[PDB]
Amino acid sequence: MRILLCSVGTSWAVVPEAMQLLGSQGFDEVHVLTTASSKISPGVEQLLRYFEMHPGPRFSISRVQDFEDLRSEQDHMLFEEVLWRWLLQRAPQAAHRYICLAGGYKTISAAMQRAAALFGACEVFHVLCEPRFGPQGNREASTLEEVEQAIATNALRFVRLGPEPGWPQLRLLSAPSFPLESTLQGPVHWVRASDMRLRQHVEGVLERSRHILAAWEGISELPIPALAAWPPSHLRWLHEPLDPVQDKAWVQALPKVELHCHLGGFATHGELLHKVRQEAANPESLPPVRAIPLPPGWPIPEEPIGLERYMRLGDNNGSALLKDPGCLRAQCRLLYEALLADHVAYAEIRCSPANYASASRSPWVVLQEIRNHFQQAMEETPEDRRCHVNLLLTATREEGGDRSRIARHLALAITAAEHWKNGCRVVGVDLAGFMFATDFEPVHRVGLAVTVHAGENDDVEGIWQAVFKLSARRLGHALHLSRSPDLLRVVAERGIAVELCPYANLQIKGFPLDEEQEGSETYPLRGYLAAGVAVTLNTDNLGISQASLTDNLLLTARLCPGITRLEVLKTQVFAAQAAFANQAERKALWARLAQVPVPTDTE
Amino acid sequence: MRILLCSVGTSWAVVPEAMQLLGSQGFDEVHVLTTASSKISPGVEQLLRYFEMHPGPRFSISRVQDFEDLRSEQDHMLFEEVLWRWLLQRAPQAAHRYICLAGGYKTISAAMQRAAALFGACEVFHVLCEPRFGPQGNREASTLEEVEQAIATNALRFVRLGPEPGWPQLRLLSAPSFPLESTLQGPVHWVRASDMRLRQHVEGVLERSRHILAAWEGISELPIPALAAWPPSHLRWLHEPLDPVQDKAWVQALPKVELHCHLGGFATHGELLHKVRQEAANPESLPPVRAIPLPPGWPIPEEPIGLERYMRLGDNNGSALLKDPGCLRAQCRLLYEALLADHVAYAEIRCSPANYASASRSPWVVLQEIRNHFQQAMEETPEDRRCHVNLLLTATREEGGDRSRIARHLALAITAAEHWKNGCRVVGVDLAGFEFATDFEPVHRVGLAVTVHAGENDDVEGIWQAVFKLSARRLGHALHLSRSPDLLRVVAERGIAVELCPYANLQIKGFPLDEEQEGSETYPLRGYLAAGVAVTLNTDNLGISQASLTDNLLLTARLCPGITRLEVLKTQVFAAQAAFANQAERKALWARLAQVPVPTDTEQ
Ligand SMILES: Nc1ncnc2c1ncn2[C@@H]1O[C@H](COP(=O)(O)OP(=O)(O)OP(=O)(O)O)[C@@H](O)[C@H]1O
Ligand SMILES: Nc1ncnc2c1ncn2[C@@H]1O[C@H](COP(=O)(O)OP(=O)(O)OP(=O)(O)O)[C@@H](O)[C@H]1O
Ligand SMILES: [Zn+2]
Repeated sequence: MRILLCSVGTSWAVVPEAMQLLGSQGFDEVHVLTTASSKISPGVEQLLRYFEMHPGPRFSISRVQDFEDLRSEQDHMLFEEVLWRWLLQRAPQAAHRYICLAGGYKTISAAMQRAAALFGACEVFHVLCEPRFGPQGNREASTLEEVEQAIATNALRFVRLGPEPGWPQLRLLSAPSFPLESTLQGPVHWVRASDMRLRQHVEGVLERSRHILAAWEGISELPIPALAAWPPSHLRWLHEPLDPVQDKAWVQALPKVELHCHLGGFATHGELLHKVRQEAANPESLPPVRAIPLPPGWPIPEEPIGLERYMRLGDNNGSALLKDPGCLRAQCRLLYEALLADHVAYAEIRCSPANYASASRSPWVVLQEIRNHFQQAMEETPEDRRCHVNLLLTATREEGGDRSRIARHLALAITAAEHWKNGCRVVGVDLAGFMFATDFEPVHRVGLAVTVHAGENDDVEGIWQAVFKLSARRLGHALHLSRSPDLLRVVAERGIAVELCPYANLQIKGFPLDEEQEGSETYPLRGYLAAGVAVTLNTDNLGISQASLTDNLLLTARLCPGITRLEVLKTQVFAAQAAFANQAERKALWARLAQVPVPTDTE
Repeated sequence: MRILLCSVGTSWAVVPEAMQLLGSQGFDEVHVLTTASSKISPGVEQLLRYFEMHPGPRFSISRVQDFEDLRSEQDHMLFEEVLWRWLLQRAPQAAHRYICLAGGYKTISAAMQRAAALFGACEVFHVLCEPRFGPQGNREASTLEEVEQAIATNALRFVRLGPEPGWPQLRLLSAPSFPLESTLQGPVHWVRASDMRLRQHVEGVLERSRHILAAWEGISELPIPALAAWPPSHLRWLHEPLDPVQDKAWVQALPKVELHCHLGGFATHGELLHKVRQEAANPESLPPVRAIPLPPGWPIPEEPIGLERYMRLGDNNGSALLKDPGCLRAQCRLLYEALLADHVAYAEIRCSPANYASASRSPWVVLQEIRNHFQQAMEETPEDRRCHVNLLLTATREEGGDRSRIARHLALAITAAEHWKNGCRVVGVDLAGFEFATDFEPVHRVGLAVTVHAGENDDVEGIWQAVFKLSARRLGHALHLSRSPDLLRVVAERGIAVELCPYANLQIKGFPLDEEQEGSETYPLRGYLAAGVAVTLNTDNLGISQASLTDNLLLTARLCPGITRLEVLKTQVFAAQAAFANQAERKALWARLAQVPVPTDTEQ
């Protein structure tokens, strides 16, 4: 197939002359674009007579109804829109497209050239006639007899500009997406453009292509590969230090990943605690609301309060309340609502079903109820904003105490790992208080991921036994990793993720704030990132800490001077990579992460 | 700063009319480019006279010496080549670039528009003059007085096309890189260009940009990000099954990574063995050459010969030959030469220095000699072709033999890990036994990576012990992972690399070859790849197996039906990520891997 597109102005001989570009072979069909000027109607009638006298290929003449003459840039813009739509309609395939640029204004020929360059064309050529005609024998063909004699005498020279490859993302557009209206006035069509959707789309695609090519060199330094389409100014903004007050909206709109979120520390105080209590199935058995005065300056304490006091601050919830089915359901639904409000795309909630068991409610029943509450919450949310939740069972070694709870939690995890295979799942266990792995072989045998929850001890020996004796894949609260260079190198090389909770660490350990340089007591985020460690920022306890994931992300701007927004994105990508999700969950999380919000202050 | 660029044809009045685009402000710099036709000269004197008055802006007129008419498209190409250089020299900055396409040929205005699009400019506009001038008041202004009247009567209409950013790869181009030969003839510069390098550069840049845009969609499925610049036909070629016979040249040129290579099994026979023996320091203690007949059909045996016979095949080299300093030096140099010939960019060599020690040569001396030979060989190679070599110490359990060597090798590795920090290094220890949990705590405490060299058995329990008790980061010859589903899932999730040797596994174990479809006994390479396991292809014993890394990669096509060359690239990337390298070595390896050879038979 071969389709020829030609533009005509005051001279009608351009079409018959360009029809002889291929010689005796001819064109399978020639299409002519025309303006609305009345000065060209005799040209149109002569072209129609020529076409009738030369039957064969399909003929169609298109006139721009709204373009009578070139008076301003608006007329040229409308002509460009109409020409693009007409080329799409009459030339669906760029390999079958032949374009002639003899006729039209000096801008119209450039319009055809640009259209061929963008949307592609098999060949773009210019038809010329040797001046030997007229009464003086110096003009070119102008009448039917003159055009016929010019074609016969071979007074025509064609300038073949060569095929135009076009662009990959503009070579796939189709006419039905952007239709064109044509009013037939005799054998010539009168076309018009209803709107400029096609041109706006083309301009946006070209701008996106320019953005992609500009940042193409150096794309491996970007966390999200889809982030390379950002404008260079926005990337420069991304490479700047985070502002805790200016970037609140951007951090809030970010799709985040949660990995350290204790379920029993969500509704410890405030209105959420009363909302949970009012949902109790047996309201008479609710324990009295004791007085738990928060330290002054919460959530930013003046001085560190210690792990024991931090634990004691959450005595109004947990095993006291969640032994009631109604309180447990309310806690689960409120936690899911809080996760949705913070734009979290993947969360791993760690719970202790054994603590919540009753005489008639075994730990298995409690775990099943928690899983079903989370699954029902997930299934009631649209997939475009659904936060996938997985469960970690918390086995804790307490001072003295009984070892039955640890065994029960391990067995419950080892059972739930195979019971559920879709939706909310038990993805692993975390070992809090354990350096002693003799009963942890079965969890490794069944493929359960293990994360070790580091405690008050600032012992490098604990982070060693977690890595090489507990076979931990994530370390929680590993703030003293830099004290042993060998351990830091091992953690970086083996890809063990270090999950950090800014507010919890500040309230328990305490770190300098709003510094200008990196000190000896400074928060170890930037040091870990510079060493190649996979660092993740989490919330720990939403209720006790009284800070969401966005607040934790923003607080790094104060804890670590010079923290950049790209490093926040790096932490999010590290959390996504370190999650215990499967293939489908990981691909869904990656799809969610690609939708990075656009900045609001340019650069 | 505002520079105006205009073309001039038969009508010189276009430049003065375009001079009033901004109004009274004018242009701080205006340049005129035209052809060498004699008809352009009177327009030249008219423009010079017009520049005599209104002397505000800077003036210059350029004429293409070799371009006069539109009678040759090659003239058009030369005109474009001179045009781009003239625009770069006269309009170095696109932001300060104001281009007018009123004058000149239609192709001249097209060149104006194309140059503005490619290189960028602040504004492209067309100037229109009312015909209410000249005799009869029916022609556009063409004289000094007529032009001034048109300017002073608001008779000029301007069509500002709008700002054009230009492509990123063409905006940073500089005039000095593409000089223009200008000769002064009065107030006009006669410009000429010696080479068409600018046009070729532009064409290559646009072609590469088109390829990158086409491949942008599938950017996460490409193991090497540099493959996005490949043409779409080549990318489609990359996704077809590997052909062992027609893809040998492409595989031979690939920058490969070696993770499983034994030093003592490189020159077990052939002319390499004779060269190593000739290089002996004392040619009287050399053991007599033992007659070891290779199994028929080598390197592709008719039937698998087992591990014991495969080990015995290399009895002419190793412990009973490498105790000679000259033999050891020749061994190391020949191994490095073989590595270079295969285009290997990173290699990890496994050696047993204790087995090569004598009364006057302690294991440390042997290890230091091996390291220094490899480092010296590396330093004599250019950095662009240099193959970085690291060392792995093999601690092999014996069948109730010696136990002192298993400790001496570990101590030697722990010492060498701290001794050397640049060039060749000892990066880990190889465990060829227990596949001992109390013997490797010191290894882990110093940051040494351990690779478990499984073999001569099919037991998932050994793999479990290696992964969880030995803390192995790589597994060798783990061909039975699929038999245990939990083990396969754990290996996939923990990012443990599996070192597969095609020729060695085929010779020892035996697998079906050239089978049309996969089966129960098929090679587990593609099954491992589909499960998310990081698989690597190595050589094991270069000498005993009698096959190079390229041979192994090609034979993987026969072992695994319908394997694509993109899978080969994926295996190379997996080997690069699984190497026990540091930041500098890893970045150098990544830089080397980015130079994927271009395919040659992408025509079907
Ligand atoms: N930041 C922390 N540091 C140390 N231990 C913690 C921390 N947060 C929670 N824990 C411990 O985790 C254990 C189990 O966590 P979970 O979130 O399931 O709490 P819980 O069962 O509701 O707690 P409780 O009933 O003791 O208040 C609890 O015993 C708590 O002591
Ligand atoms: N393909 C293999 N499969 C299993 N074990 C192997 C393999 N190749 C080598 N080994 C083990 O590695 C040890 C060292 O092999 P290497 O190639 O370095 O030669 P070597 O030091 O001369 O060996 P040897 O002690 O047999 O003389 C061998 O003794 C054997 O224990
Ligand atoms: Zn081996």
